[PDB]
Amino acid sequence: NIKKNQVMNLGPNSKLLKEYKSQLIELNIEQFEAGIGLILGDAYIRSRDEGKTYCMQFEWKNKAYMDHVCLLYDQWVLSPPHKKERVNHLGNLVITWGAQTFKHQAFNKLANLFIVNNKKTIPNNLVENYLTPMSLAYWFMDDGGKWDYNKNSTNKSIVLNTQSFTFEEVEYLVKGLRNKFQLNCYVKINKNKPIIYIDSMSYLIFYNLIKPYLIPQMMYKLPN
DNA sequence: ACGCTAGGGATAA
DNA sequence: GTATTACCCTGTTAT
DNA sequence: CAGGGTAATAC
DNA sequence: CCCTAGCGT
Ligand SMILES: [Mn+2]
Ligand SMILES: [Mn+2]
Ligand SMILES: [Mn+2]
Ligand SMILES: [Mn+2]
Repeated sequence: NIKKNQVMNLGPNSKLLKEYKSQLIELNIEQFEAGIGLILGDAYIRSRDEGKTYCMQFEWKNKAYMDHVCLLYDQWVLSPPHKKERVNHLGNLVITWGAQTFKHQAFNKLANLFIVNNKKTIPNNLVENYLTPMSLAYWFMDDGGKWDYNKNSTNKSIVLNTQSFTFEEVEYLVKGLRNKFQLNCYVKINKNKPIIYIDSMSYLIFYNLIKPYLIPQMMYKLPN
């Protein structure tokens, strides 16, 4: 039998590796529900071969979140993360962390929910049928945020920065959240692209939904 | 003075 | 030589 | 967030 | 995602 131990160094196309993968069949219901959220948020899910198999690319600033995600995809990630030191068009140094799963036929069940055009997409009823509270957490940790950023703000209102999507797509996400969790929310706008504003009248309900799953280094994102 | 938005910047995707 | 593919790399901007 | 490129096995 | 200049109490 094969352990990640003995494959995590071998060349990409190596037979031992490819046999490693053939043991894994699907994604445990944690890795799956988290990925609905990670993909709504900050994760790249890509297919270099026409959808026969997808992988997941990661990039974040927060080495703790990065480390935590990797520990959740323990089986699917082979290497600890590659610190990326980049220089932007203003001579400024930016420090991110990067990583990736290997491709596997198991990541399609995720992919086919979003990727159509070869472009990330939201289908109707996605939230009803798959989004769960654990999903909602990683969505928040990735793209979520304050409405009111002035300190001394007693405001408890939350925004989910969905500017990647079409207004029609984001509208469907909203109907879902509204029906399925009973959150008082609704779409606003920012740079002419949609965001989901959750009214503070439900930061009770939204918080108790995502507090079970929220990692510590990501607590600086909430209100107070 | 001080709570609130919407406009907009420099990353953190 | 072709096929393959995880790790990196940069392009680029909506977050 | 999204694509490109290559070095490392396998044939 | 986050900050902040400006209107409105
Ligand atoms: Mn996003
Ligand atoms: Mn994020
Ligand atoms: Mn994001
Ligand atoms: Mn983006």
